[PDB]
Amino acid sequence: NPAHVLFDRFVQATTCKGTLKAFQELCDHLELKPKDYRSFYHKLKSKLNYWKAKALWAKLDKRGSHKDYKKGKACTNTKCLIIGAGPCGLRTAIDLSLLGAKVVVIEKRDAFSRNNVLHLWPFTIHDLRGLGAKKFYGKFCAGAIDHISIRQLQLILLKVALILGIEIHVNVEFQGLIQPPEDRIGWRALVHPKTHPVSEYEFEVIIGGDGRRNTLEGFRRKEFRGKLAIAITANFINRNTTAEAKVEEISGVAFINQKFFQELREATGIDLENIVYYKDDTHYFVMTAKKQSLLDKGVILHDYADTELLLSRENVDQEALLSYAREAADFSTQQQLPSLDFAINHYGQPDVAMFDFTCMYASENAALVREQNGHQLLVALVGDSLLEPFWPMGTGIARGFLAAMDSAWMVRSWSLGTSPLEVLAERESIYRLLPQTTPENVSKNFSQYSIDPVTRYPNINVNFLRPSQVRHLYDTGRSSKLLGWCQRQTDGYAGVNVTDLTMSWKSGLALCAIIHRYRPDLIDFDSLDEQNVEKNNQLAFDIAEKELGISPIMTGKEMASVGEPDKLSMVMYLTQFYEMFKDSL
Ligand SMILES: Cc1cc2nc3c(=O)[nH]c(=O)nc-3n(C[C@H](O)[C@H](O)[C@H](O)COP(=O)(O)OP(=O)(O)OC[C@H]3O[C@@H](n4cnc5c(N)ncnc54)[C@H](O)[C@@H]3O)c2cc1C
Repeated sequence: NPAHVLFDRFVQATTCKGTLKAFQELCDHLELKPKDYRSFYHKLKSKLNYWKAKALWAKLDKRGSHKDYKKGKACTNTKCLIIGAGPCGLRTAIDLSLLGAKVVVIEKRDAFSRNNVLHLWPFTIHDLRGLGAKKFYGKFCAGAIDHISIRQLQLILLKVALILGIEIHVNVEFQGLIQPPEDRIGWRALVHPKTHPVSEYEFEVIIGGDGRRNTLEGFRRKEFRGKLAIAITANFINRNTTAEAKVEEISGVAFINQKFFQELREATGIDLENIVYYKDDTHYFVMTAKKQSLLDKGVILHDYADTELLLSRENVDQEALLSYAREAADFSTQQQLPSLDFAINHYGQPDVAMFDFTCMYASENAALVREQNGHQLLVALVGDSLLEPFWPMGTGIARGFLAAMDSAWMVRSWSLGTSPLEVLAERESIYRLLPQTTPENVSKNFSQYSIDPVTRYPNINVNFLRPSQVRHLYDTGRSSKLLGWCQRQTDGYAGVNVTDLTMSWKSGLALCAIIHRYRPDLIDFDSLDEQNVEKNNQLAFDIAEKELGISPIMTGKEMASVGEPDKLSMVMYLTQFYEMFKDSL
């Protein structure tokens, strides 16, 4: 069965682009429209009768049947935008999908490239298994493995997300919010490129899952400055031989082995406070190295006053850095690994990297609400943008996923009509615990974990803060859409300037430009003479009729002499181009 082959190719895809393409090919073959999100998942599992697929349906159905989701109707009418397809953005997206919301994720990259390896708490392993992780990554947490690379976690969550009808757009950089206009269009996003279909999306919830670079306004950062702290990560090719399998992991609770560090410093000049080894798709090491040792070995060329000069690509000898990392890895595993060949990163270089942990950040607040021109927008942070992890402690995914579930619960309460201040008060009451969570003070009964915070935080007081304590987090300060669409799509075209839906169309160049924007094979826009008003109009009209099936409302000569085109007719005509092409860039 060809649909089975397409499903297999989707499941087995090894890149973000390859996953998106296999999924689109599966949907086309099955004649399914993911953008009709309220029915997509049910139609897909009805149409695809494949034993492999049915195994996955049972897991997702079981997850979605929890009473917290209200059978998928708690958020049926809520539109959410997620910034970032990292693990925490995608995990949030997935729970928002199970509540019935429409969800769109925009991601500025188009590849999952990070090889570094993430520690997983037991509850997260159980969460991921329950989402079908093993059907996308057969080796997932095999035996006593409790880690996974960043990019493999991204691939699993991407696949789950696509199955549920979540929309994922790569090569889209979020730049800002666009307030609603006056007098009905809601909140929108400024994205690059602004011609992207997602510029049409109006949403009531936006989630910042874009790590440190996140620049949603209204989230003041708390700074935690400590002693100079430098971490080095490294990945080596893992050929899964028997020699390689025998080498024992180094857990990262193991450093509390200080004699080893003294021996290592005296034998090699490498002075570490901690080193971690995970045996995963790569042999992954992370270590924290003292500044003086890195100068002594030539990794850092000059000792600058403070760090961002100290750790600049100009002040760091890459070959010495590679040597230092390999040497530390080899000694820490006692030269039992046959070979230490660097895996190759995004840029085609050996995969070593250095990071500054001297200052870490966390948002004062997880959420806020914006209201303008009658439209309310729930804004919240999740993941590294909310609370930065110190990798050796293994809290990144655990607290990202707690906050993902907390955010889902917040959006559930929003959609059910809870007043904004009570939504915020509850969210902030939950958020106050996040930097105290450990595998032992968080709930133990994984089989009953749900987005309901009571299932995850024993004895939580969700009314710790009063609504009056979060007043400062509520901030009060012609199809116009069609017009805005034509403006963005025609921007940059010589001779065109769309300021209305009548006068700006008499020359014919604007519509020729709309056609060229989406079907450059049908028209040479550059060859056109702006003075040939009748010829250019009629060319646009004929192409649209013959190639696009849009019936003309007038002739070129009628347009060339009209004075002002009827606007009801202009709008009926232009809207057909809008509907044909708006989702289609
Ligand atoms: C280079 C690097 C190495 C790391 N190494 C380790 C490690 O060894 N061990 C460890 O435990 N943790 C490590 N981490 C942290 C770990 O990746 C995160 O804790 C984890 O992935 C969860 O973070 P997140 O999903 O919130 O954000 P991230 O994983 O940072 O994902 C953010 C996503 O948002 C996208 N994005 C950013 N800005 C925009 C925008 N304007 N528009 C659209 N998309 C945008 C980014 O491309 C990215 O895909 C590393 C992080 C980085 C950046």
